[PDB]
Amino acid sequence: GPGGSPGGLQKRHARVDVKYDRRELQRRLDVEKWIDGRLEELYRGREADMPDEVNIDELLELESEEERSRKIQGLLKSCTNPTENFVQELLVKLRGLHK
Repeated sequence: GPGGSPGGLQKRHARVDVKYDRRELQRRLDVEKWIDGRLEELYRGREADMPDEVNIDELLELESEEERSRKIQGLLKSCTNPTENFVQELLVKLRGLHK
Protein backbone atom coordinates (compact mmCIF):
# COMPACT_ATOMS: atom_id res chain seq x y z
CA GLY A 1 0.00 0.00 0.00
CA PRO A 2 1.04 3.68 0.10
CA GLY A 3 3.72 4.60 2.67
CA GLY A 4 4.58 8.08 4.02
CA SER A 5 3.85 7.87 7.78
CA PRO A 6 4.97 4.47 9.12
CA GLY A 7 3.07 3.65 12.34
CA GLY A 8 1.32 0.68 13.99
CA LEU A 9 4.16 -1.78 13.27
CA GLN A 10 6.35 -1.94 16.43
CA LYS A 11 6.34 1.59 17.93
CA ARG A 12 9.31 0.96 20.27
CA HIS A 13 11.21 -1.72 22.23
CA ALA A 14 11.54 0.00 25.64
CA ARG A 15 7.73 0.40 25.94
CA VAL A 16 4.98 -2.26 25.85
CA ASP A 17 1.33 -2.42 27.02
CA VAL A 18 0.37 -6.13 27.13
CA LYS A 19 3.21 -8.21 28.65
CA TYR A 20 1.35 -11.22 30.11
CA ASP A 21 -1.98 -12.99 29.50
CA ARG A 22 -3.91 -11.17 32.27
CA ARG A 23 -7.21 -13.08 31.90
CA GLU A 24 -9.30 -15.87 33.53
CA LEU A 25 -7.39 -15.80 36.86
CA GLN A 26 -7.53 -12.17 38.08
CA ARG A 27 -4.16 -12.85 39.81
CA ARG A 28 -2.29 -12.32 36.50
CA LEU A 29 -4.17 -9.02 36.02
CA ASP A 30 -2.81 -7.94 39.42
CA VAL A 31 0.73 -8.70 38.21
CA GLU A 32 0.34 -6.24 35.30
CA LYS A 33 -0.94 -3.51 37.67
CA TRP A 34 1.95 -4.28 40.06
CA ILE A 35 4.42 -3.89 37.15
CA ASP A 36 2.95 -0.47 36.24
CA GLY A 37 3.28 0.56 39.91
CA ARG A 38 6.68 -1.07 40.61
CA LEU A 39 8.20 -0.30 37.18
CA GLU A 40 7.03 3.33 37.49
CA GLU A 41 8.85 3.37 40.87
CA LEU A 42 11.88 1.26 39.81
CA TYR A 43 13.15 4.22 37.73
CA ARG A 44 11.29 7.53 38.35
CA GLY A 45 13.62 9.85 36.37
CA ARG A 46 15.76 7.27 34.51
CA GLU A 47 14.91 5.61 31.16
CA ALA A 48 18.26 3.87 30.40
CA ASP A 49 16.49 2.59 27.22
CA MET A 50 14.67 0.02 29.46
CA PRO A 51 15.55 -3.70 29.35
CA ASP A 52 15.38 -5.40 25.92
CA GLU A 53 12.53 -7.54 27.36
CA VAL A 54 10.49 -8.24 30.52
CA ASN A 55 8.52 -11.52 30.16
CA ILE A 56 11.12 -14.13 31.23
CA ASP A 57 8.83 -16.74 29.59
CA GLU A 58 9.85 -15.29 26.18
CA LEU A 59 13.59 -15.90 26.78
CA LEU A 60 13.51 -18.68 29.41
CA GLU A 61 10.34 -20.68 28.56
CA LEU A 62 11.68 -23.42 30.87
CA GLU A 63 10.42 -25.05 34.11
CA SER A 64 13.34 -24.49 36.53
CA GLU A 65 13.07 -21.38 38.75
CA GLU A 66 16.77 -20.86 39.61
CA GLU A 67 17.33 -19.95 35.93
CA ARG A 68 14.34 -17.55 35.89
CA SER A 69 16.08 -15.39 38.55
CA ARG A 70 19.23 -15.19 36.38
CA LYS A 71 17.23 -14.14 33.29
CA ILE A 72 15.58 -11.35 35.34
CA GLN A 73 18.94 -9.97 36.58
CA GLY A 74 20.59 -10.08 33.12
CA LEU A 75 17.40 -8.51 31.70
CA LEU A 76 17.31 -5.55 34.12
CA LYS A 77 21.15 -5.51 34.37
CA SER A 78 21.01 -2.41 32.13
CA CYS A 79 18.46 -0.73 34.44
CA THR A 80 19.52 0.83 37.78
CA ASN A 81 17.92 -0.94 40.78
CA PRO A 82 18.19 -4.75 40.87
CA THR A 83 15.15 -7.02 40.29
CA GLU A 84 15.38 -8.81 43.69
CA ASN A 85 12.03 -7.25 44.72
CA PHE A 86 10.57 -7.93 41.25
CA VAL A 87 11.80 -11.55 41.17
CA GLN A 88 10.25 -12.09 44.63
CA GLU A 89 6.95 -10.16 44.33
CA LEU A 90 6.47 -11.70 40.86
CA LEU A 91 7.34 -15.29 41.88
CA VAL A 92 5.31 -14.99 45.11
CA LYS A 93 2.27 -13.38 43.42
CA LEU A 94 2.15 -15.88 40.51
CA ARG A 95 4.47 -18.87 41.18
CA GLY A 96 3.00 -20.77 38.20
CA LEU A 97 1.86 -19.32 34.82
CA HIS A 98 1.83 -22.23 32.31
CA LYS A 99 3.31 -25.17 34.26
